[PDB]
Amino acid sequence: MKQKVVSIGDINVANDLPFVLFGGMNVLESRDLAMRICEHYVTVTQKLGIPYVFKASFDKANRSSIHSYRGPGLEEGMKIFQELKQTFGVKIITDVHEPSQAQPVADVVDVIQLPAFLARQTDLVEAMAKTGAVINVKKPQFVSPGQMGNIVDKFKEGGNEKVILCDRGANFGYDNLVVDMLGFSIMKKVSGNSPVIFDVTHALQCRDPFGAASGGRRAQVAELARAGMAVGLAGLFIEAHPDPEHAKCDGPSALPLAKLEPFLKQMKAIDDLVKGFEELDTSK
Ligand SMILES: O=P(O)(O)CN(CC(O)O)C[C@@H](O)[C@@H](O)[C@H](O)[C@H](O)COP(=O)(O)O
Repeated sequence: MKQKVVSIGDINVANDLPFVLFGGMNVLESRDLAMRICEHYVTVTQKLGIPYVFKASFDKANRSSIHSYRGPGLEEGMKIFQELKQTFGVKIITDVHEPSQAQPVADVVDVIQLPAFLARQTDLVEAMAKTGAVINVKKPQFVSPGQMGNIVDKFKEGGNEKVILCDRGANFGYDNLVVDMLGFSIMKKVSGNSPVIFDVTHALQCRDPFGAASGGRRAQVAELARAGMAVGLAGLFIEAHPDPEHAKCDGPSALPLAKLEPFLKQMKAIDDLVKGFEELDTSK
């Protein structure tokens, strides 16, 4: 069949419609810190005719505590969207954490998210259901692709239907992740041909590192982000920062802000012909 299409503005994501770019950075460090990041992405998109949605997060939840750089916080967090927002009128995306706030957030932003850890959590699947917006599903590293119909079905069961599926790799042995480029279709099928998007950033982090033959970071984001692209996805997901990030030079992994352009050009040419190629198959 053809692929379902959740429409994010003049941007329409679809497994046959060009790899939409879902850029951003990690923890929302500073109202203007971001600009460097918005502005610099914004450009490259249009220069290369890649669509753009901006990824941004406002809270802690994950890692260091009691406050340990807990993120801008809701109240003053949402404010900062509205600036990058109109400054270039942009489609943004924020992960929520606990139900209540599944309405505030769902205002200044375009593509709300449901963090891996509360994936199969129901009451947030609902608290967003009581919204009807564009949701992004963070596919847990412990779930078989085949289990994505049990996050989607129920979303629709929540009234909300406008769903998206994001893959962050899956775990492989203690502390390490991997991706099976063969898990993208399986997710397509089990999930009403919903768009399938690759979080190239979180994904390979524990991947680059498999201690011994690694033990000091190092990066290969495009190298892996081209695999996604040559299988045929809806689009990518990446986070950047000048010198890597404050929340990615220690958190997970990231991408050099101004190295970003020829990355996409790799991802545009590669995608280019793949989204071209007239549908084939080898089950006969
Ligand atoms: O399983 P998840 O992706 O929800 C959590 N992990 C998976 C991993 O590779 O350890 C991903 C990120 O959320 C985590 O790396 C980040 O470092 C954390 O959220 C924030 O870090 P920081 O800004 O320095 O306070």
